[PDB]
Amino acid sequence: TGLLDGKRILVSGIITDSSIAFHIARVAQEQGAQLVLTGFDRLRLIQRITDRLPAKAPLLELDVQNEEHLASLAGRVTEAIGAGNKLDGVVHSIGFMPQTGMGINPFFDAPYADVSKGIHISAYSYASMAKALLPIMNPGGSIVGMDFDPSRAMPAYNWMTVAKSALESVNRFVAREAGKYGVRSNLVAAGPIRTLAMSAIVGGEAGAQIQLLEEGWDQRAPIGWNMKDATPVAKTVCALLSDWLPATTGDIIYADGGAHTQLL
Ligand SMILES: [C][C]S(=O)(=O)N1[N][C]C2=[C][C]=C(OC3=C(/[C]=N/[O])[C]=C(C(F)(F)F)[C]=[C]3)[C]=C2[B]1([O])[O]
Repeated sequence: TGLLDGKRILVSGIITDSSIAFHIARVAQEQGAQLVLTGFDRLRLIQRITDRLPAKAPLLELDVQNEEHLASLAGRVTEAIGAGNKLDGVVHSIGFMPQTGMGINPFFDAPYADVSKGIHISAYSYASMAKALLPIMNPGGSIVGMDFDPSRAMPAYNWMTVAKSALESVNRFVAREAGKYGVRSNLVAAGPIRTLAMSAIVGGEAGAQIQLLEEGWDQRAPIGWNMKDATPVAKTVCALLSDWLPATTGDIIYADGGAHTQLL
């Protein structure tokens, strides 16, 4: 018997096999969840990444900036899940920020056009997705998004930090809307993870300062932190997807090795 036995969950944000969403999807399927996966612009290549998952899963096209995609998403999911069946979970693992708003680039030199695009994708889309999917969610359901603790400023992450701050605020309002359906809405604030996205930033002064953040994180974390292992994060997301945190919503769960509770 698995944690998510007989639950229908939509997982978005799977770009590579190193994406956090892939490990969330992997662990979810290991725990008995029936999945619906979304992607964009490389569905042939994405499906082949998806094929490495334990179980087969339908793949739907979703650009969270496309209003037509969002307006038809709910229906397209139903034609895949089956009529009379609803979703029990939605995982939002989508974030983006142009180079000008991250890395070694001066914080002031990021034009708003780039920042607005990042915030649309990283923060506003969380509400867009909730708006589209809540009608086809069962009571007791769970919406989960991804987060990186933005309560304090930091190097390199720059404007992505701001987009995460907005996301945290958006989540609290999504929770108000989700409550009417009996649905919870939460974020998982993870410690630093070596996704291909972040791995690129490290290589592409800033990269050294990222290493300083990574090193300091593991030391600070009372139980340690492995940036190469996304599994503890994925299990945390699955925990929120289950029925074992049923009184938690509009909230943030920190899967960071306990680093945010330690100063030094
Ligand atoms: C899920 C996709 S996402 O786009 O929306 N996203 N959300 C959560 C999230 C959580 C942790 C992350 O890892 C880091 C690292 C990693 N170092 O190895 C370094 C820094 C810093 F501050 F040093 F630059 C920040 C986050 C990345 C992401 B994220 O921005 O990819």
